[PDB]
Amino acid sequence: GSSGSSGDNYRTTGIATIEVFLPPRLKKDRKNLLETRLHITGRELRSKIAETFGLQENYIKIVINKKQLQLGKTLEEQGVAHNVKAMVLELKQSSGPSSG
Repeated sequence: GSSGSSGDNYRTTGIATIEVFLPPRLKKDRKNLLETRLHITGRELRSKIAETFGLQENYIKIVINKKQLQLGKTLEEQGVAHNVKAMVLELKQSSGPSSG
C-alpha cells in the first residue's frame, strides 16, 4: 500500500559489509557479502538475509562472535561494524501448539 519515504542527495552512507555464510545445502557462490546499514534493527537483518537470498527469516538465526544476533538490539547496539562475519543457522523442529 503505497511506497516511498525518506530521501537523500549528499551524505556519508552508513553502509556496512556483512559476510553471510550459508550452510552446505544451498550453495550459491563464494562468501556472500551483504551491504546494509547499522541503524537497522538486528531483526531487519534476520529478515534481510532471508529476503536477500529468498531464504526464510522465521526459520533462521544469525550468529556473531559465537553469540546470537540481538534482534532486540541494533547492528550497532549489538556490536556490528564494517567487514564483519555472520553465520546462518536453521531453527529446530518447531511443534508448539497443535494446528487446527
